[PDB]
Amino acid sequence: GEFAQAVKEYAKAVKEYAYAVKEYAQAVKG
Amino acid sequence: GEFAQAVKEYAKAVKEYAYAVKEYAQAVKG
Amino acid sequence: GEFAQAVKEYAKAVKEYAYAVKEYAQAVKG
Amino acid sequence: GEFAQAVKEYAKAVKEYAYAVKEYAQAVK
Amino acid sequence: GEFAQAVKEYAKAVKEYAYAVKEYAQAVKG
Amino acid sequence: GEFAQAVKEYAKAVKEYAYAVKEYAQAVKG
Repeated sequence: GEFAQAVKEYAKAVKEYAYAVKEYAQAVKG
Repeated sequence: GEFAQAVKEYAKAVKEYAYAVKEYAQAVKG
Repeated sequence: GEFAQAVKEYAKAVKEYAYAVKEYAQAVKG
Repeated sequence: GEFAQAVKEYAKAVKEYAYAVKEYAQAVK
Repeated sequence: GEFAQAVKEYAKAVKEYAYAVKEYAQAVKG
Repeated sequence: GEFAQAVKEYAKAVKEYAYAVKEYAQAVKG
């Protein structure tokens, strides 16, 4: 069940990363 | 100006990838 | 199938962001 | 198993990025 | 098989991306 | 098939991003 768990963990980290890149976009402009 | 737009475009692409990883995690679990 | 096209589309976005990061670095050096 | 190890390294980097971005968004404002 | 080998190549890429993101985080701090 | 090809495109893009980050890091260092 290791691969499905890994892909679930990856989806969560990519989602978090999208929020940080969105915050960086806001920071670079301000 | 131009770099902040590029960060904003990348943030959109990471969010789209996050939804595809989440869909793939569900497909593997199947 | 479906995830493979998502990974191709994400790769194109990472390429584009890389190009923009380099352009922004050249802007700092300029 | 290799992919699980890669995801752990990615999860750790995303947390470090998100903290440096938060601090930066302060350094400016 | 071919899928296990592709997932190992994907693992290597995700790991390489991690290490680049850590470098970018350090640059944003100093 | 298409997943192995997608991973190869992703791995090439990651390496372009890693080079770009080093250029930005060097610019910020003076």
